[PDB]
Amino acid sequence: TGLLDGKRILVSGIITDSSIAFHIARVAQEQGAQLVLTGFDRLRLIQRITDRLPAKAPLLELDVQNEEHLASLAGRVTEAIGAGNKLDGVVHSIGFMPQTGMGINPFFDAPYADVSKGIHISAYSYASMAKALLPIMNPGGSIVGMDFDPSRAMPAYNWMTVAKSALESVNRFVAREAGKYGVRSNLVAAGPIRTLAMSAIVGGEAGAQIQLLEEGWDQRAPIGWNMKDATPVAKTVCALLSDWLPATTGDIIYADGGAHTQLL
Ligand SMILES: [C][C]S(=O)(=O)N1[N][C]C2=[C][C]=C(OC3=C(/[C]=N/[O])[C]=C(C(F)(F)F)[C]=[C]3)[C]=C2[B]1([O])[O]
Repeated sequence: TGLLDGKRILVSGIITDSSIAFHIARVAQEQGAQLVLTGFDRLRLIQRITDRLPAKAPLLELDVQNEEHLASLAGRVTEAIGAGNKLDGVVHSIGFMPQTGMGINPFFDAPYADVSKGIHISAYSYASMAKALLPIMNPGGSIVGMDFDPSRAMPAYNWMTVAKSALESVNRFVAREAGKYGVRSNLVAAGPIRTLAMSAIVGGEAGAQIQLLEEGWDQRAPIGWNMKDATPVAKTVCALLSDWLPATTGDIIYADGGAHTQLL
């Protein structure tokens, strides 16, 4: 018997096999969840990444900036899940920020056009997705998004930090809307993870300062932190997807090795 036995969950944000969403999807399927996966612009290549998952899963096209995609998403999911069946979970693992708003680039030199695009994708889309999917969610359901603790400023992450701050605020309002359906809405604030996205930033002064953040994180974390292992994060997301945190919503769960509770 698995944690998510007989639950229908939509997982978005799977770009590579190193994406956090892939490990969330992997662990979810290991725990008995029936999945619906979304992607964009490389569905042939994405499906082949998806094929490495334990179980087969339908793949739907979703650009969270496309209003037509969002307006038809709910229906397209139903034609895949089956009529009379609803979703029990939605995982939002989508974030983006142009180079000008991250890395070694001066914080002031990021034009708003780039920042607005990042915030649309990283923060506003969380509400867009909730708006589209809540009608086809069962009571007791769970919406989960991804987060990186933005309560304090930091190097390199720059404007992505701001987009995460907005996301945290958006989540609290999504929770108000989700409550009417009996649905919870939460974020998982993870410690630093070596996704291909972040791995690129490290290589592409800033990269050294990222290493300083990574090193300091593991030391600070009372139980340690492995940036190469996304599994503890994925299990945390699955925990929120289950029925074992049923009184938690509009909230943030920190899967960071306990680093945010330690100063030094
Ligand atoms: C899920 C996709 S996402 O786009 O929306 N996203 N959300 C959560 C999230 C959580 C942790 C992350 O890892 C880091 C690292 C990693 N170092 O190895 C370094 C820094 C810093 F501050 F040093 F630059 C920040 C986050 C990345 C992401 B994220 O921005 O990819």
